[PDB]
Amino acid sequence: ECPKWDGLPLTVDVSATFPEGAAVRDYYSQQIAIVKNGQIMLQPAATSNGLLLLERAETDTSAPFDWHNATVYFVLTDRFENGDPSNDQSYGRHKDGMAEIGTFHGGDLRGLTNKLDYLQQLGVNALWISAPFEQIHGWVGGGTKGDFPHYAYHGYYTQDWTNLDANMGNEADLRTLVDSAHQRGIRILFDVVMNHTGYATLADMQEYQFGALYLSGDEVKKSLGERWSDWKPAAGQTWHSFNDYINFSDKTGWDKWWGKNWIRTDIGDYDNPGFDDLTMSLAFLPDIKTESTTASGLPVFYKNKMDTHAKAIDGYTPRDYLTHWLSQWVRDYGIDGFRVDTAKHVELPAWQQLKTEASAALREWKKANPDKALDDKPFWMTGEAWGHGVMQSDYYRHGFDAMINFDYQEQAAKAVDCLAQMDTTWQQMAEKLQGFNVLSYLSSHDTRLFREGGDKAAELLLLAPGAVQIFYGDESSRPFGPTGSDPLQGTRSDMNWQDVSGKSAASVAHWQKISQFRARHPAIGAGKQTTLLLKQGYGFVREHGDDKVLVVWAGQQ
Ligand SMILES: [Ca+2]
Ligand SMILES: [Ca+2]
Repeated sequence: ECPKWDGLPLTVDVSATFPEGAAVRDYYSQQIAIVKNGQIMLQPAATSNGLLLLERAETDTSAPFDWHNATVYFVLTDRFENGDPSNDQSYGRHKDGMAEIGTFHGGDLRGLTNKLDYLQQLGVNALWISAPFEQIHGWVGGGTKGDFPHYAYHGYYTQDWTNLDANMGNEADLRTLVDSAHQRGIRILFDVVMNHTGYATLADMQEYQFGALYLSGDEVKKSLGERWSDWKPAAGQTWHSFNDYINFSDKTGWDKWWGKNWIRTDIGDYDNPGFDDLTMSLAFLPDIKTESTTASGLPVFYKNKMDTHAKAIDGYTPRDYLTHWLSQWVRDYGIDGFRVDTAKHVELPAWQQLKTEASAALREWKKANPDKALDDKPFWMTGEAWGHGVMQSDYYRHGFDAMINFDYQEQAAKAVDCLAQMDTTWQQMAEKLQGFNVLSYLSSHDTRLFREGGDKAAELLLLAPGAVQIFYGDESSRPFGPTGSDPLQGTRSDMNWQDVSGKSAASVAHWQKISQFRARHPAIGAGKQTTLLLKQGYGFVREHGDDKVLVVWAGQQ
């Protein structure tokens, strides 16, 4: 079934697609062929995996930006590039000195800035960065076995949506990142959370005077230290054992935290979690009362956090606060979009509200900044709803321009040793997505890293219809990292920069060529597909607007 290949030049019927005598470039090898009998004959480049990325040779620059063609690069900032090591251990955070599974390694906004020319060479149109908001300051026990201290190095444990986390940089650093990204054609997505707050941690309890301990008076100082967060497991204990100093029952102490009006939780005297998706608690993270219709005031512990930018606003609910707070980042910096976490676990009119206010914020920034706005496009919003597929679901009606597509990973794993197998999926996706966008990927921070087939991953991904998501280090086969007893941890390992210019430089160049080809033809991500019948191999035509491409794979070997 799967096509085999001579290893010798390759003859193609371009008779339907390209005029006669016209010049056709193979973007990969750069060879230009003139059509003779409705035919061209090209030898694919050695590093090509049998591909010919046939474009009209008149094309000479990247196509205007379209979300339906977008190449989104998703980075965990702390794990990417350390531009500033003076901010690596903010708020008393330490490294663990034992594998660093869950510590802040130090990646920050200035380093990510440094790396923008690299990213545009990779054909990246959108930069999805992990939430830069101020996280919980300390750590919880990591893995099922208390194997390591787990901090908020990934941005999902937000504590104050109005501040930057000091590990990330300051306001000047964010603005420099966003404006350098825009000057290079790269839009900025923030990763965003409204379902939950971060965990309670020893560092935060000590710093903002909330919660409660079993220890009293001098026992606190005798067992915990001057800095409670600095605790280490004793003999036979694990990193979960610090819980046994914390009294999670105590009403008075735990009411001085977020507040009964803000969250549901087993802790203290708070409304307890529910059993449906909206009101349940994931991984014992407290669920925010997004549906509450009653004015809540600030989180109670903000009384003790003098450096917050949050201000009480008459009649606002928790939802109102979150959507105002999120929107200010857009209004002040011109963020282009949000990727929304745990979207199944918050009611849909809350996301719609978030989208309403974020769009007004982006419009308002672009009007204030006509020199910095690349264009007039509205705010964009994508969402992680677990296991969503290629369907225009209810999410589309409530503010989501595109959902993350979980079904592509397995579809691409099937076609590792035969690009041709993607055809079915590629036909359906090209058809279906004439009416809506999705975001597809190979590697995820909460699934696995796609490392089969080496750099074949490139064409498995970048040829997808719809917007695609390069998980950072896909281009360089970034290894799965230390993980301990949390199976997902190794997916968040350091970018392998040494490999980028050494052992993996060929993989990166392969990715570069295929991704530039995509950036150069909106037909790839948005066109309709006709699959060709050829004498040797697999191939297809994509066509959208006035843009046609022909993509041919020779065969195995
Ligand atoms: Ca740093
Ligand atoms: Ca919820």
